[PDB]
Amino acid sequence: APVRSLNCTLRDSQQKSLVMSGPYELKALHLQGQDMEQQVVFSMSFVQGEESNDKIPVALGLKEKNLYLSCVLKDDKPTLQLESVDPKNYPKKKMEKRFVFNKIEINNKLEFESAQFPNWYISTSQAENMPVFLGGTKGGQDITDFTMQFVS
Ligand SMILES: CCOc1cccc(C(=O)Nc2nnn(C)n2)c1
Repeated sequence: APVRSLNCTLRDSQQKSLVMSGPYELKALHLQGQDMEQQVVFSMSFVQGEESNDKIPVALGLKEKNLYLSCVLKDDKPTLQLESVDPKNYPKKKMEKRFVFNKIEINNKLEFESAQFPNWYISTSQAENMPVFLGGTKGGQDITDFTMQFVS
């Protein structure tokens, strides 16, 4: 059948919101009130992959855009990018591995591990207005925990 998708927003555990802030750029900042329309709406697709009760493979597309979060090596490091795709072919159930995150539910928060790069996570910085990135530990000063808000 089709792939199933939900519209949502994400906020880091410090309650920073995610925004598009440059051609292919995702940054995190403290947002409230009028400025909250600026936040990125995701289409979270439930994709093929290894699954358990608390670990669910997803893709993260930007709502009604042919753009996906993806994990690739750049200058020899696992990095997070926004990657364009052929809009005729996406989303699909069998997303390529660079697009797949393991959505992990621990203590009422979510972590998004790269399926391609084990123990690399979607991360934010403590500082305002810095890139969303792929970080190689769910420990330390960088933030790896999120909450999801369901959108109409
Ligand atoms: C040397 C700059 O490298 C880049 C290039 C492009 C964007 C970014 C960024 O700020 N955030 C980002 N990029 N993709 N995702 C997803 N999140 C960083």
